[PDB]
Amino acid sequence: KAIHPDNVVLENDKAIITLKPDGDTSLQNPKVTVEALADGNVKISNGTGEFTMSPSGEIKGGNRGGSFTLQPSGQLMCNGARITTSGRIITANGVDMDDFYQKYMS
Amino acid sequence: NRGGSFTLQPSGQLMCNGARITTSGRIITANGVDMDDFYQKYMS
Repeated sequence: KAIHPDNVVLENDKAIITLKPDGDTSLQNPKVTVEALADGNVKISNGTGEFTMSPSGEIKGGNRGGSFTLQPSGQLMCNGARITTSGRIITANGVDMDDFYQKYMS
Repeated sequence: NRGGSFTLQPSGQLMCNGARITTSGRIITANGVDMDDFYQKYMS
């Protein structure tokens, strides 16, 4: 059988575990992949979707029709709607809940 | 997120930088305003 020139590969019929000298490690199979790269990258992935974390501290969910994204600045996001660090719920239509409340009660 | 948090507490209360979504779906914004409460004052 062939041998990889430089890689400690622990392998089964269709399940593979690969560790490379440069930090990167990866679990693979014909429909899933869980790789942890050297540069703080986590990219847990699947055919139906994926979840990843960037070195910049980002957290995202590849809903493929949605996104549970969290930006480095702490601004929660979901399909455009934002929740600022201060808890202001800025809906995708631009309406701020406190602003709309202020016009009421006038 | 180091500048944010997609936190989910054991009691099922979704949270994001203080803003909460209760188990019953009440969107309690960080400023304390409840969407249903603000809606009730409107339409009066």
